[PDB]
Amino acid sequence: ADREDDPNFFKMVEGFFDRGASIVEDKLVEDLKTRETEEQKRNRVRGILRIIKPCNHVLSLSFPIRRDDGSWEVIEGYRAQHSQHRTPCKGGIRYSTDVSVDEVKALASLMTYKCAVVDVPFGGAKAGVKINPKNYTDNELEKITRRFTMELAKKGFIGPGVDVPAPDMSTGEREMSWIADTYASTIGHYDINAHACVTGKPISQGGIHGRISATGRGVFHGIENFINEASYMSILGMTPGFGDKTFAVQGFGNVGLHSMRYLHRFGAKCVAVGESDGSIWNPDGIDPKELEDFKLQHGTILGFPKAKIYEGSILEVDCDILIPAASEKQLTKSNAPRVKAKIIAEGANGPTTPEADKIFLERNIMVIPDLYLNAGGVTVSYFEWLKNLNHVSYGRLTFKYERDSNYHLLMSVQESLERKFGKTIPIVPTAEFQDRISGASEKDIVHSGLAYTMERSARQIMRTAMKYNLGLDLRTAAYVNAIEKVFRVYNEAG
Amino acid sequence: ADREDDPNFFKMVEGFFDRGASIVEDKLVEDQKRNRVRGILRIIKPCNHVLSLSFPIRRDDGSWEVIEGYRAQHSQHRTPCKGGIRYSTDVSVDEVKALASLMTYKCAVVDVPFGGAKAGVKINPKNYTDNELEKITRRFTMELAKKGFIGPGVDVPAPDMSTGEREMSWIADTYASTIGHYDINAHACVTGKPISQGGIHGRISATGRGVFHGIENFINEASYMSILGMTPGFGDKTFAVQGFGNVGLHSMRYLHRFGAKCVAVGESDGSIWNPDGIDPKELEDFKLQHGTILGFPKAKIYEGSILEVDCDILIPAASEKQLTKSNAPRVKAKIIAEGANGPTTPEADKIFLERNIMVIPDLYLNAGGVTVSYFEWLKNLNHVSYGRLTFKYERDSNYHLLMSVQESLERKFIPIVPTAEFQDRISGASEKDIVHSGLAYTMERSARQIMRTAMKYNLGLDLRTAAYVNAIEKVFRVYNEAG
Amino acid sequence: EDDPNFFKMVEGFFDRGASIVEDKLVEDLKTRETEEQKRNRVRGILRIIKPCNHVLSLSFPIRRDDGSWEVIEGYRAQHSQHRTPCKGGIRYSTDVSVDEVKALASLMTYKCAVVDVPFGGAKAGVKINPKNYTDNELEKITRRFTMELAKKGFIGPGVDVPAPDMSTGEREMSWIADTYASTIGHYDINAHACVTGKPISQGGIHGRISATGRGVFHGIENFINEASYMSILGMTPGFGDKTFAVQGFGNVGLHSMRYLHRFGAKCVAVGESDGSIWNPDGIDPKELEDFKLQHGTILGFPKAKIILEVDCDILIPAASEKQLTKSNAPRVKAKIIAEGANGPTTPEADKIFLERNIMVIPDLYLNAGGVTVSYFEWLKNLNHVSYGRLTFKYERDSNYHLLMSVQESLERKFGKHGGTIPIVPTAEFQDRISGASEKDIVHSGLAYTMERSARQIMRTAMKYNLGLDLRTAAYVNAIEKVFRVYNEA
Amino acid sequence: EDDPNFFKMVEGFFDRGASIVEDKLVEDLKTRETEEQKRNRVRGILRIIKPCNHVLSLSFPIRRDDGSWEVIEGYRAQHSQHRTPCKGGIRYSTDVSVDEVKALASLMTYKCAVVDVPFGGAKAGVKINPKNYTDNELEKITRRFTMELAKKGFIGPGVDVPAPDMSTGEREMSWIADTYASTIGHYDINAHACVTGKPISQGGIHGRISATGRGVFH
Ligand SMILES: Nc1ncnc2c1ncn2[C@@H]1O[C@H](COP(=O)(O)OP(=O)(O)O)[C@@H](O)[C@H]1O
Ligand SMILES: Nc1ncnc2c1ncn2[C@@H]1O[C@H](COP(=O)(O)OP(=O)(O)O)[C@@H](O)[C@H]1O
Ligand SMILES: Nc1ncnc2c1ncn2[C@@H]1O[C@H](COP(=O)(O)OP(=O)(O)O)[C@@H](O)[C@H]1O
Ligand SMILES: Nc1ncnc2c1ncn2[C@@H]1O[C@H](COP(=O)(O)OP(=O)(O)O)[C@@H](O)[C@H]1O
Repeated sequence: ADREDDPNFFKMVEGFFDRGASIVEDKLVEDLKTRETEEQKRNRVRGILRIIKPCNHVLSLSFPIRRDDGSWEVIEGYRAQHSQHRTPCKGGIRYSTDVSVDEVKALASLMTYKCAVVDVPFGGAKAGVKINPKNYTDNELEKITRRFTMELAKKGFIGPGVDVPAPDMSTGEREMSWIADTYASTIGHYDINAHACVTGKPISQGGIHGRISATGRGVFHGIENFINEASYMSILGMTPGFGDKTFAVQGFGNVGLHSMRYLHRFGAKCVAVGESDGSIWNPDGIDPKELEDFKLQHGTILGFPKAKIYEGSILEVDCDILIPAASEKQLTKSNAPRVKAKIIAEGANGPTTPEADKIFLERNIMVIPDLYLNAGGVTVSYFEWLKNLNHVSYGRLTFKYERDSNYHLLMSVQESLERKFGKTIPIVPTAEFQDRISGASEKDIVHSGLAYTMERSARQIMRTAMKYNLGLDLRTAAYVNAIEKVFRVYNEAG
Repeated sequence: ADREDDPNFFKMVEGFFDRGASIVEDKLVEDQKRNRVRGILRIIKPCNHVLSLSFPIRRDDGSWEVIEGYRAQHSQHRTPCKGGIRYSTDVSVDEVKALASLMTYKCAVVDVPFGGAKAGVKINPKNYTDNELEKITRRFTMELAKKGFIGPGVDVPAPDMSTGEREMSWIADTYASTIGHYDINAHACVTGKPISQGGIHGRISATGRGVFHGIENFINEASYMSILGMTPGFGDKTFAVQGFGNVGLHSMRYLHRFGAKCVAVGESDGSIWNPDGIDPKELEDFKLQHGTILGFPKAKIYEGSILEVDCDILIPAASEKQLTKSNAPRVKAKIIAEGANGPTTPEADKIFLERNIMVIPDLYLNAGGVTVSYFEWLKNLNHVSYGRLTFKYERDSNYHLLMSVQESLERKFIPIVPTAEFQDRISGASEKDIVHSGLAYTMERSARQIMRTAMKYNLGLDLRTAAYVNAIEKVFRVYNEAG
Repeated sequence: EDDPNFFKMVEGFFDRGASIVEDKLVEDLKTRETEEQKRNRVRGILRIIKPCNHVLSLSFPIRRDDGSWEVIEGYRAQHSQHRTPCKGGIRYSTDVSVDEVKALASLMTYKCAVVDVPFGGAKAGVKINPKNYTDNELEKITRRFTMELAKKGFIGPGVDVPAPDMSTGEREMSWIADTYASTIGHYDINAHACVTGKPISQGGIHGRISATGRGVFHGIENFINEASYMSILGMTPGFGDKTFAVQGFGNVGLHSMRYLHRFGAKCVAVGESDGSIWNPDGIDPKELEDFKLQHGTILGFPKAKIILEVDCDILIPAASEKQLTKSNAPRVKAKIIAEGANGPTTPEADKIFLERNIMVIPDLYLNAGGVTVSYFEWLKNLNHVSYGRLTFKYERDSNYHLLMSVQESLERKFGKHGGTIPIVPTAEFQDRISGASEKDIVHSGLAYTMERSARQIMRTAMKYNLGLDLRTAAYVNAIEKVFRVYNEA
Repeated sequence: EDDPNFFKMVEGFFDRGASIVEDKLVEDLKTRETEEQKRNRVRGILRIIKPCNHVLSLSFPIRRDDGSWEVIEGYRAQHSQHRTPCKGGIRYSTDVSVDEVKALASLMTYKCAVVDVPFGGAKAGVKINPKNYTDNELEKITRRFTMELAKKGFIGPGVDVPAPDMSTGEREMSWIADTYASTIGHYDINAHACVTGKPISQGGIHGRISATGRGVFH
């Protein structure tokens, strides 16, 4: 089981909504410009906040599967659609015996608010199939995936304009490919956008370039947008920028490895890396390429030659930035006063308890919340869906056009200078620009789309925080920002 | 709350399936082979789909309210699904799942080609105005339609004791105006509709007439009656009805019409008794002017149920647990006719089997409304009332037959005219007569099917197990022969 | 039907009927509302019913056979959707207008309601004179008009089902169905139900050509067999010893004469556009039809002398023209006026007939047999089978088994002494069994429809104390039915 | 735009323009036809372009906030379908007429063609004075009018895309999109493209408020 399977995490998400809804309520009635009495206005605001909170639809399924040995098995599955204020719905599919209707409902609500902070036009959704994937062959997993897709499609729980699922830590790109293939072959055969019914697909099936590193890149951009803001950094007693900064990552998965790599690339020194099985530490620095290569040949980071065996988690290691990148409860009321980092970057869902949040606010520690920082994969999910709607890879028709314009601009500078100083002044691209031009592909535009989203959303969260004088309570600002946006869609629709 | 809201009634339905499935299992393999039979029985048992909804409603005072609702579709072996909608704070997902499964087996015993379904909206209708009940009904219809939980060929809802024909009219009107606007059969998305909206004639008494026909089919079978020590027919028979709603009143009026004497009538507030007989028209008129049957001049008051009154036929016509292990040995009736769902516990069933008391089960006896539901759905598909083009044709053929007999006899040797009863049948011929014949035929065919199933498995007076086995055999064959 | 005064008539008939039902509708309401709110609901619903809900005006191009282009103007009004699909004819005439198409659509709503045909009213008009176009150009106009209606929800088996008119026929209806089924309704299993009046080879129904005439007979028969209404007119029930006169010897007039004569009524006079004939001893319909088929006219008929004021019991205006006005209404000698066509009696003549105790059976009911059979054609196309196809042989065997049972029972009762008692069908029954086809079931459906609607109109007239004002009773009956659909929805 | 003389003006502008292009259009025809048949094609096509192809007149009920019912009269003309969808505003005014809606639809066809906007012209009018109605009643009118247009092919992302007017605004456009996406266009991924002039929170575009003024400058 994960932190996302924990019933206490579901109560947390509900509490974050309740806190945010009570803060926006008073300001929403003032901004209502409708020709109603003040009593009608408050009823409308409270009424809409009451509609937003619960999941609109939950589908429970029972479907048969014939095992490879010939015996039959009844599979139990569910999918919750929290909100339709934005269609289609969006959300992953978990294959786990630890799934429940309450999990699927809470994670669907979390997805609604996460999409709203990063301006992704989808309501939240979440599915769960109550099976342990380790107990099934690839053929049986395909049968389960294809039949589950069929039952969701017949009831409006999968479709390019209805609900677009995605993979999870328990599911992958091959299962997403089977979902799209089943939908396009049967229910969505007459739909030109049938392959946009699901994201996380392989590149050969309509997948998007830049999906594997989307979350890690989003964690970097999120830290970057706050670490370059001198107003927030002066409050933490630090200088802006990644230079002369130290960081520690708890969880060396795909998000842990990618964050570690991009922070290192910008001058930040990794002093410690934590894993499910022990931790490593080096105050002089840990190279991400050397550590990734070690883990790929030994299965673990334990025994890394250029680091010491640190006992337990690295949450209390002396660093500037702490990055919880694993889906588990890590920061609690007992270890929050022992945290030595000034910035806590949540690169996973729910690593900090509400009691730890309170301690961090008292200690002037900035927590960049999961609702914002863990939205990179969600942002590139949106771009994959758009790519399938577009029916073309990003930049396909404009890369060569841009390249010729760049050369024409450099030639114009060269000719103008030769004319001004008389007669050669060669104006050529740098080694880095030439490499960008030669290797120009879809991933560069997806990375750009993600960087712009994390930057625009960081400023939105900073503005929402300064409006309600929340200071370093970025989590409440992100929830208030999400609830304000969802409220306005319902209010202006009638 | 009702007996249909009780969690113990859900366990009962599950137990009836488990009992029936273990009995058919051995005979199904005869007709790797045991894996297919057990596998299909494992697929049949749980509900395939359950939809949970949360939808807003603006009250008449201006305030908003979030309404919680659900709809379960137990089976799609037959499409569309079919099942009522309950408006009650006592509804639950487990209720809606168990009642959907009950509807799959009930439809199968009466050869109604629908999978089972059931909906529930967690509200107390007494706390809402008619305008608010319309808002709830129309929004619930919209949310079901968008997810495949209402449609002429997908899922056809119906009313309940908590809902009526006005709500069904709103469902059909909302569906035909929005989601099903392009569907020629949009008005077939729901049954229990008023006549002005595509409803069928003969829907009001459908359940009551089904109870009468169900009883009549066993009461006129001398093989079953000799085992109970009785003569066939309703003549010289006595009966008692527990629950004087619409089913109890109709069943009382129909048995009386055929010679059976009503010795006792039970109600939620006390009961009345007269060994010489109670007239149904006199009792109905008394209740319509006083609100209760208490104080009826031609009967004596009794504080308690009539379940232990000396009679031949006992008719539990109210949806509540009445026959339990404590009062089952005190029952003096030889036939127990279940006019409501779940009035007898499994422990009482066992006592009745030991005492040679025949229990006509609810799965069969309470399927008259479900049968005429099928006919209303067919009427909306047909887009014409039953008999509209053939009544006059039949009348002319009958007159031509009588004229042929008259002419042949006058040639050989004489007015040949219809009887007063036949003339009245011809003159008053309307849709209700075809619906009544269709219901009587269904009840008669299903009774013989249940009798043959009971004789095939040597079940004797265990008609409930026979009805469940009959239903499971039919549902199994659809899955098995489809692949 | 092109006359603006006829549109004002239909509007006036609605206004008269709506004011009569208004008081009884509030009293019959069982809703949880105040009395002032219940009155607002009744007037509000009557205000919704009166005007046409939708009117579509079209402009579409046509390439003439000479190569030149022409812009054709057309319209279709759907008066009501309380019952879907809509139903109504298509007129090809330069005299069509939006007001015509709106008034005739409203008339069709009330006509469908009195005979329990579940369709809202509709009417289309294409502003062209069909005599100025070739068959190829008429096909082009028909197919393009069908396309423009289909794209806007003005034709479809479950949306709007058009029909022919006096200006249009079965070939045009066939082109409508063929255009719809080949393009917009290609994926519809019921595409051929998008229009009625089709030829038999295209899904048409048997019994369509004589539908109006059979309905005119059945409408008369249902009031003539009612002793209560006949005692008020000083007559005995039944067609025996009854005399009748028919004004207009077309398909309706001839058929009405043919069926009335078959039941004992004696035709004393027949009127035509060119003169009239008269014989108090009787005129044979078969002899008169054969004479007209070989001479083009009824003038010079040997068994008659060379008819609204003729002494008879039943007067049947069967031609679409103003015949009964305030000037000749006091000279009418008939006790029953059977309107076999639209608008033969003015409102002033209706008043005179009510004062003189003359029963006028209204066109809204009596001239609705064609509409009744149109519903059956639409049903036939939905059924995808002809009526009786699977049951004629079954019924025949049951009839023989019944006669055999009577024969065996009598031979058993009277013994061998006496002999065989053959029980065989009459010559008429044998002919019915041998020639059993769809038209016999369509004729049954029509007779039952007229019978049931006659009793409904009688009950409405008794409910509102209208007496012999059957026109107001038919309009009130139609408005009550349309109101109840809106109110209970 | 309510003035009958303005409608005659638009008709006169078309007649003037059509007579000028007529002579040059026959020369540019490269089809294998006779010169007389070439002129028949040009004049024939100009005769098709001039009138509105479709005009829908509606009568729909509305329950006022006081409980009383009111029958609302409305219309929508689609001048041309040479480019689909059609495009055009909705006016809420007691001064609207079928002739207004037809002339302004034709004006929109030619306006879209000069700015290479691929839409045919369209125009709607609802015969009501918005000042006499509450916001709740204006929402009821807007949602019911949307329903009646959608059922007859007079609103849809690929059929006819309405817009606001000086008498209507972004809240009404939001109600149109919400009604269409909830009922008739529920299965359409592009349901929110059924109308323009929407608020930003409902799919509106940035730069819409200053669009006419900027175009006047440009
Ligand atoms: N998931 C969402 N829920 C609610 N509102 C949203 C959501 N995503 C975006 N919005 C808001 O809807 C509006 C759409 O604006 P637009 O300019 O089209 O998109 P964006 O600026 O997000 O790229 C913005 O105000 C945006 O903040
Ligand atoms: N709800 C049901 N589930 C399973 N089988 C059914 C159901 N209803 C009917 N059947 C069976 O399906 C078959 C249909 O037979 P058919 O003669 O067409 O209909 P019926 O005899 O019931 O009028 C029969 O064997 C019938 O018993
Ligand atoms: N065109 C119509 N408009 C309104 N009500 C109608 C119309 N046609 C029929 N009705 C009524 O609707 C109801 C339908 O009853 P039903 O028994 O299904 O049909 P019918 O008896 O006409 O064959 C009847 O009360 C009938 O009078
Ligand atoms: N509303 C319209 N009606 C007719 N032709 C149009 C209309 N809008 C654009 N066109 C023409 O159609 C062609 C489309 O050309 P294209 O290059 O695809 O578009 P554009 O140049 O307008 O961006 C052009 O010749 C353009 O002038």
